[PDB]
Amino acid sequence: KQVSWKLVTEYAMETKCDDVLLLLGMYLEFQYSFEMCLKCIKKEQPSHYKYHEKHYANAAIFADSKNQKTICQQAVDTVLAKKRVDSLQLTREQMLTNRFNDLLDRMDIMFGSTGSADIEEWMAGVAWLHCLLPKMDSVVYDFLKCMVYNIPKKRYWLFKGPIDSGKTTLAAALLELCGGKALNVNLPLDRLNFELGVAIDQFLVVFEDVKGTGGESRDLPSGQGINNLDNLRDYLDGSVKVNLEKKHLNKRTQIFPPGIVTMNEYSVPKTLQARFVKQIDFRPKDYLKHCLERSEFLLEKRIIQSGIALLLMLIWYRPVAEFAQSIQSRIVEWKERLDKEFSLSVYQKMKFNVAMGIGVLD
Amino acid sequence: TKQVSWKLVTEYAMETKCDDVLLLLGMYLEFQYSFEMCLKCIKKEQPSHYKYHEKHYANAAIFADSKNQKTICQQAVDTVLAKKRVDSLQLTREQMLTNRFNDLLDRMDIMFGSTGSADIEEWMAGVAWLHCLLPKMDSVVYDFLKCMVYNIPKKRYWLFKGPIDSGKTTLAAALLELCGGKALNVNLPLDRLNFELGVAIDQFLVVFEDVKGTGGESRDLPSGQGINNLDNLRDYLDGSVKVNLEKKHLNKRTQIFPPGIVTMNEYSVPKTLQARFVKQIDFRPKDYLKHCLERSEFLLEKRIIQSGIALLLMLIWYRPVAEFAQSIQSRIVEWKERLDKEFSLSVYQKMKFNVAMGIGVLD
Amino acid sequence: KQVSWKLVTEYAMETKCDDVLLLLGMYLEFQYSFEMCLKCIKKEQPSHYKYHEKHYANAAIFADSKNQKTICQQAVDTVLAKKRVDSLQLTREQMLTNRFNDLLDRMDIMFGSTGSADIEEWMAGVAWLHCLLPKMDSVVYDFLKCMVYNIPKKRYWLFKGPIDSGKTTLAAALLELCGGKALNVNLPLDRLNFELGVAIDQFLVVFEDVKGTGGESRDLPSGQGINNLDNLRDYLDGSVKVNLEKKHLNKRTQIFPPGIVTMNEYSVPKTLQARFVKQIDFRPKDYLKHCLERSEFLLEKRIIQSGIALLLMLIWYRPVAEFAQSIQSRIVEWKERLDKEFSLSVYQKMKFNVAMGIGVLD
Amino acid sequence: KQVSWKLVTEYAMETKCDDVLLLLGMYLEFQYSFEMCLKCIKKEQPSHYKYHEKHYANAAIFADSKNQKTICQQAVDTVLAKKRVDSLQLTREQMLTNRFNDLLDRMDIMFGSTGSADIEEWMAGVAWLHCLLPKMDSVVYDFLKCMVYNIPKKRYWLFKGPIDSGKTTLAAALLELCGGKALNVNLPLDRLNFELGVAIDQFLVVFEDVKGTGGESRDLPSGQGINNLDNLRDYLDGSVKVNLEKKHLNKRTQIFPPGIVTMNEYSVPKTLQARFVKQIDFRPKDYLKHCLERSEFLLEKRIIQSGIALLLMLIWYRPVAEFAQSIQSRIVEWKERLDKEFSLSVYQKMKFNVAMGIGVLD
Amino acid sequence: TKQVSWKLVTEYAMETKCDDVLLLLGMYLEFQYSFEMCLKCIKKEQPSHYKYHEKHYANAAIFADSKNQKTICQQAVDTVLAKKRVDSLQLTREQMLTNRFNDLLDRMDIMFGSTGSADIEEWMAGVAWLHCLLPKMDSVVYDFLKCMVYNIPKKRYWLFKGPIDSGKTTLAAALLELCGGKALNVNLPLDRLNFELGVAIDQFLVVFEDVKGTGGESRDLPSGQGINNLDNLRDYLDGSVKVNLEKKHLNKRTQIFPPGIVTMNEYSVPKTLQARFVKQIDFRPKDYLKHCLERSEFLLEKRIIQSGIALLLMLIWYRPVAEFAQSIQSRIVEWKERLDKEFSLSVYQKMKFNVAMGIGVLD
Ligand SMILES: Nc1ncnc2c1ncn2[C@@H]1O[C@H](COP(=O)(O)OP(=O)(O)O)[C@@H](O)[C@H]1O
Ligand SMILES: Nc1ncnc2c1ncn2[C@@H]1O[C@H](COP(=O)(O)OP(=O)(O)O)[C@@H](O)[C@H]1O
Ligand SMILES: Nc1ncnc2c1ncn2[C@@H]1O[C@H](COP(=O)(O)OP(=O)(O)O)[C@@H](O)[C@H]1O
Ligand SMILES: Nc1ncnc2c1ncn2[C@@H]1O[C@H](COP(=O)(O)OP(=O)(O)O)[C@@H](O)[C@H]1O
Ligand SMILES: Nc1ncnc2c1ncn2[C@@H]1O[C@H](COP(=O)(O)OP(=O)(O)O)[C@@H](O)[C@H]1O
Ligand SMILES: [Mg+2]
Ligand SMILES: [Mg+2]
Ligand SMILES: [Mg+2]
Ligand SMILES: [Mg+2]
Ligand SMILES: [Mg+2]
Ligand SMILES: [Zn+2]
Ligand SMILES: [Zn+2]
Ligand SMILES: [Zn+2]
Ligand SMILES: [Zn+2]
Ligand SMILES: [Zn+2]
Repeated sequence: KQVSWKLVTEYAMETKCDDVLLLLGMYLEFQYSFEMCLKCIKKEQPSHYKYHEKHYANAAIFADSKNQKTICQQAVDTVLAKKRVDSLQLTREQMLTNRFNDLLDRMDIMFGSTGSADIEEWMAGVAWLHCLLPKMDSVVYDFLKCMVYNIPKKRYWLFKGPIDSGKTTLAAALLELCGGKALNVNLPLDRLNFELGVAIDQFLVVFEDVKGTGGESRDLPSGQGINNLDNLRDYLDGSVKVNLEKKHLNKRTQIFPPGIVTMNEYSVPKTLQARFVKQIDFRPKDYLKHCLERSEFLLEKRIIQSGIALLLMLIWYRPVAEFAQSIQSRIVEWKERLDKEFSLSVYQKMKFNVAMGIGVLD
Repeated sequence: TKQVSWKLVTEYAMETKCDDVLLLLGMYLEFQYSFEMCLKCIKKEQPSHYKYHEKHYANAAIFADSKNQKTICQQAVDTVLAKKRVDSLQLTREQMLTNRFNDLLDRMDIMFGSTGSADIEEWMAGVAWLHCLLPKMDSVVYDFLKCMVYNIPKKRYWLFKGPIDSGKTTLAAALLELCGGKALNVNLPLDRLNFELGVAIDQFLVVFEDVKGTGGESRDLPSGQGINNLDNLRDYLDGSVKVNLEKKHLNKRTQIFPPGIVTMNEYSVPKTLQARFVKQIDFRPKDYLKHCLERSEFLLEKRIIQSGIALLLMLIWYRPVAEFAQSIQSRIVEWKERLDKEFSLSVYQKMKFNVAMGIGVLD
Repeated sequence: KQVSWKLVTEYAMETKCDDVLLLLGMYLEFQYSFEMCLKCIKKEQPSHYKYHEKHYANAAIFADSKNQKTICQQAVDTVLAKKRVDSLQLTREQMLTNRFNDLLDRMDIMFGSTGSADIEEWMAGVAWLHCLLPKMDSVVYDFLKCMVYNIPKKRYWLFKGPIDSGKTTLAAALLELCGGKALNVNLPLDRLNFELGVAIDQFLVVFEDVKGTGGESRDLPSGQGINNLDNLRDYLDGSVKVNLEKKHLNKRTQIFPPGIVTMNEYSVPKTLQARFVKQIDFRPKDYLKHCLERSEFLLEKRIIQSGIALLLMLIWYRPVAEFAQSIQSRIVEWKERLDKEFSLSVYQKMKFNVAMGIGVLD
Repeated sequence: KQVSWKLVTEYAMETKCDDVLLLLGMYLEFQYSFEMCLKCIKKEQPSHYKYHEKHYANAAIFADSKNQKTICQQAVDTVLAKKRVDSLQLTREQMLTNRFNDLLDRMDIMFGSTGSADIEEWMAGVAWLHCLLPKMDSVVYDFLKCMVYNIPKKRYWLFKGPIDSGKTTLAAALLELCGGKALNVNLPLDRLNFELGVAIDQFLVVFEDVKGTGGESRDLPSGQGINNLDNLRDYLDGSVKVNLEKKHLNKRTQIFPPGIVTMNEYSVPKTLQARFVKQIDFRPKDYLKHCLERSEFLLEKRIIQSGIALLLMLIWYRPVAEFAQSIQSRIVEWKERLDKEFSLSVYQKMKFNVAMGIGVLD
Repeated sequence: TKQVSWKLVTEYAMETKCDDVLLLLGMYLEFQYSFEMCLKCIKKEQPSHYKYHEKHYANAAIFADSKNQKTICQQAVDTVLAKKRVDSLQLTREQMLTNRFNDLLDRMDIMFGSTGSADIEEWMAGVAWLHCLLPKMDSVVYDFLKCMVYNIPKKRYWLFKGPIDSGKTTLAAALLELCGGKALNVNLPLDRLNFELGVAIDQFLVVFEDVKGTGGESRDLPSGQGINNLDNLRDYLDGSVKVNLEKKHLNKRTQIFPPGIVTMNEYSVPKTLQARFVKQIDFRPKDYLKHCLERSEFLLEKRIIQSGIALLLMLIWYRPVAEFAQSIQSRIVEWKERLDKEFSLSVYQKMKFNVAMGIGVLD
């Protein structure tokens, strides 16, 4: 007779949907018969086939409702409220553990019968990424600890090196593995605020491609990013809280999230250099390039820049004791799933091919 | 019974001082589920949750089906904001600070309780480190509090000065948490300062963080307008007459600027600005302080040395019960006794000794 | 079971509340039982104790309402509406008289059995202020008459003198005595017009610390204030209405308010100097300083900066016939209370201690 | 039982009230007993005493209404709608005739038993203004015709002369006699739009005190007004319609209203000079100044800058045949009222005193 | 019957093409009063009033007491705007122009009727003056209309060029009223042009008024970016591909830029811009035109020579009924007959003679 707003809210929650139009579009697909639904039989989208049958009755009524968007907004607000709560109550590690569980759910599907991803091509991604930097898995592990501990004046890493050396690649994968936002600090000192406002409630922040002015005789463009960065000392330090706002849509005082800054070997003042407790230098590697040429899927399926590849790397290299206790049982299941499909020699072989500059799957 | 009680939601909001509509909505929705089979209540994770779930369960169940959830929460939050407005205008500075203290104490009863996740020993170690940061640290804090409460004209600002990494921000941040207030950056262009100053509206105290100035910049010290800007805010700092504070294209309020702190490196302070401070505290780097921390990482990892709770523990351990407000003097006795049952003067003195040696407080 | 919106509006009008959140927070206090109300019995706030009993019934219901904020907004709108009508229909003298009755109501409490003010400390304030300038009570009275008559070209007084000579102290007291706003015109000629918008519907305005140029030699910061004032002739003179804009919207076309300009001794053009009907020179006095050092309470309690100190001075010095007929009986009452508290000799002694720089109450 | 929104609308209309808070404030004064209403007996405000009795019943109910502001907004919109209609349907002369009738209503009261204005002091204003410019009444008459005809490229007059020569005075009086808005064109080329938007629906526009840059060695300040004016050629010409908007609150395409530009003898390019079909040069006159010194009421009561003084001047000098036929009967009544109180010699005497530099009423 | 009919208000709005909510509200409120004792209806002042008062009286009386007046009018106006949107997308350019013409004709039936206040003789005098402004003026207008209607790529823009006061704006303004459209000023900074161009959205035609350019400025001709800006708008002027038009921080619509006119003084036109025009008409000052007007002030006072109605009268007097759209060819016959009954070829030729002599058209 009348639509259950609660049920729409429950769907948005289980789906973690915070987009009102997307929620509206998805729920409306449930108004059709679940009996011969091709979308459900073909198991195309989990966000659809796992919920159609259950929501069919409510959706049928929803389809006739005259307050559809209003119902969806309240659902989306409930999702936003839960993020609000988590942001204020969960420890930093729990936030991370939650993200890991969300990625593993995504992994269960892509590497499952729902069919889509070839777990072999992803481990090849792990091999390639493990040749981009020395002791790459330790680098990731240490980065995660630095992000969780969130120590004043010891929360930012600097990714520095020539173009095409892997800075954006690794930073993008870390951003997806942890959650967070990329920010452009090169903007003028009169809009750099609406930008910093995106950090609100964010676990981490990446200051992508910060352009300087020192040594611009090396084909290096001109930007204010560096100066506009050496003036955000209180933001980077994370000692005192800062006031952040994104338009009238949201405002909040808090310690600015920790993160990374990436730049193409410019000139870094000591006043800004002091803000970074670690600087990783990336270097172009002939073999990494040649490998990719013969391992096109890595780029075509955008595997090396994905957070799932980094999580897979942690599952393979890191001891179970290093993960949060609550998620350990699950990490064990994947370590076994990975050991079930890849012999050490088989994975080592992939690393070999990468170093040799040939196809990872050769 | 078939309709949500807005008044009950307002009561929860009021009890937890919730002035965030999204936070209220999310908190209340967690009460919709049975209280008998609640993981959150059995684990005693959040007081704001487990102390209220059972009582609000029936109402939350109804709230869960309501189609006006946001509107209900908005009125509840507006009530909390209205109360804050009344209190800011009618409570005495001393009462504001006292209520502030009762709240910190509640958080302490939990974090150091059976359901707590904090280790009282590591926090007392923070008090030890902090008591080595400055001479007679507990008097510095005590005197600062009286200064902020009395808010006497011309006697409202303290200058925190010294080299980088000497403790200026660590102490100011802990004081900001102990009394409440906002941190401001006045190292901006004159035609943008107005909005930063608006951040001080209704604040108990304000900290002008890392103010920089043109001069003596030979010490690798950057140039900044911070000093000049402050030197032009006499009426704000003195607090004799009210000033117009703006925020959101409108002077949201004309008031006595709050009292506070100014943290600053080793720049040259003009005479007309130096006159604005009733006290200047000098901070100095100390080998044992750095080395001690390296062996007591928990102090920084858990943000203990910059916590208002470390300072409150310090006052409870060092100051006479009589120096606290009458209303709370009882809780202070409660904490002084539990502090003595868990820490003999022997263990504390060694902690201070280890810090002085740069060993690692706890060992 | 129905809330009376009218009763909430009546409460707002009686306490002249035009702050929606304050009104809401105050009315909500009335929902609790009053018989044993300690706020009421210890008479802590007149805004509370004079109304709780009377509004308790309506408030109990109000507490059950789902439109609390909306009820309060209509109430606040009525208060704003009355001010609008009054600004357009009251005579300037009636406006001042209303202001005086409000200060007196506040004085009845302060110096009453439940007040927290010590009338002796406030009278000591009148003594200190009467030594700040020659014929002080005449200065204040002539100023009030100037502000009330609001005659074109004869509406602005210039307060000029060194730093710390009492310019702001007196300007602040007069602002409180008559009501109005202080304005900063040292801003760029750009964002200057939004500043003038602050003067909308104000009884008077004070251009605080107007800076110029050239005086930098005698150690005086530079600013545009002087220059800007020189270009605001039509605003200052008050012969023609001017267009004022506040909140990004032309709120009103009116005769700019009359007022004061305080300055730290810069050079003033003959054209600007012509905008002032009177100039008062403030001068530092060591005994005024020494007195304060031994009469701390005058600053700690902010007495010398208060509009109340000035009203008390007018009560003590001015003949009854100089006040508006309607408040005269109320003025006569305060004169009697003052004569009761202080003999001419007791007051003369205060003025003697000030002149001697020793402590007004010695 | 329930409030009549229609009746509130009728009041706002008869009162020409387009201010919601003012409307709210005024209507709420009608909720009180009309029997012993002091405001009505004292005949203080026409907007009140002429309507209290009639609205008493509706206002009493209004006082209890829960939608007060909403009711007032609809009333104000009705007033705005009527202006909208008139603006689009009335001829230019009818617009003027309507304004004249509104001023005469104002005059009937001020010069009537409601008591307030001394018609003798106002005619003295007519005398003074008639000595400010040669053939002043013809100047006004010709200006009105130019504003009504509104001929392309022949719609703007230039008021030019030294400071204190009468430019703002006459322009202010003409602005009130016709209706219209004063605009500041000195603003930067990035806000000069929100300003021009105030002209929408306006009968006339005055570009008050336009500052140039030519000859700034004569103590003449610096401004962009002149250039920002020589770029509004299409606005001044009024040949093609222009797009005007005042924030999101209103927008409209139309021919920019005709008007006046006033400036203190700067340098006027021929590219801008061509826009003015007439330029009136104002000159300081010793006797005008001395007269005012001995005729303080003229300035104190702001009579010489009022549109009512100019209307009185037209009633005295202009033949009835020159006014719109519909208003002629009324102009005759005032010509007789004026001839009833002032002999030609009596008025001539006033003009004499002005020329002699003595009190107009001597 | 006790409730307002929104549909009836929408119908009135639709009948009068009222897309202004305030204008609709005010117009409708005038119908609330009795139609039997209506001064406005008895004086036949406004067709939009007297043609509808009686019919809407009953509904307006109810509307007058409604508490949702603005909401009702808004839906009625939204309907008129929706119709305009449909027509802009589905009517042919020829139909748009025809509807435009029927509207001008209605205004003409009234202004020159018994209830009218206009004098047909003075307006015909305007046609006479205008026919002396340019050679074969009626063909210039006729050809321009076909060009605007066909809207053929590369053949959409006419250049109006000549000294100041030669008739460029007078003609363009009359053409703007005859076909509808907006006037634009492109003499702005490149970083502000985008918004001006947005004014052209949905317009039938556009006139780039008084475009100025750097060069030959010796002729006392100011410098301007108008020329350079146009020279950089090839794709807009050509009308082969759609362009993105922005208005209100969003490309409200991607469309073929409208065709139109460019008025311009005697500046130097680059080759790449000159190529953008299919026709250039030269305007020249004429003594008799100026002197004629001085003796026929009514032409300027009533704005007759710059009126679309003067041009419509010109087409009706000079062009063969066959050159008009079929749908209206009947009304054109209606006007050609009344024009011949009021004006013999003798009176008209003298008018043109007087203009040529600079006497004063009508005498
Ligand atoms: N270390 C490397 N050596 C050779 N090629 C690389 C290396 N890192 C990345 N690439 C290739 O070059 C591209 C550069 O990617 P990116 O990480 O965005 O570079 P940058 O360091 O400029 O951010 C990648 O998409 C990848 O295909
Ligand atoms: N007196 C000190 N001597 C040595 N190290 C210190 C001292 N005070 C603080 N530190 C360490 O250096 C960091 C500097 O902290 P902070 O108080 O913010 O410095 P600053 O004085 O520049 O504001 C702290 O996080 C702490 O780990
Ligand atoms: N004439 C004076 N002589 C000595 N001290 C004064 C005098 N006037 C005020 N003071 C003291 O100095 C402070 C200066 O106040 P203020 O009126 O703001 O000075 P300014 O003239 O700069 O506006 C006062 O609070 C008071 O303590
Ligand atoms: N022609 C004049 N001769 C002498 N004094 C005048 C004259 N015109 C105006 N005044 C006086 O000087 C003031 C100047 O007024 P105003 O019209 O604003 O001058 P401006 O020409 O600068 O706009 C008036 O208020 C009036 O008292
Ligand atoms: N060809 C002409 N010769 C003489 N005067 C003219 C001519 N055309 C128009 N005029 C007069 O000069 C004014 C100039 O009008 P307009 O068409 O806007 O000029 P422009 O060619 O500069 O755009 C007209 O209002 C009219 O009274
Ligand atoms: Mg990159
Ligand atoms: Mg610091
Ligand atoms: Mg001062
Ligand atoms: Mg002037
Ligand atoms: Mg032109
Ligand atoms: Zn399905
Ligand atoms: Zn629970
Ligand atoms: Zn009470
Ligand atoms: Zn009355
Ligand atoms: Zn009618």
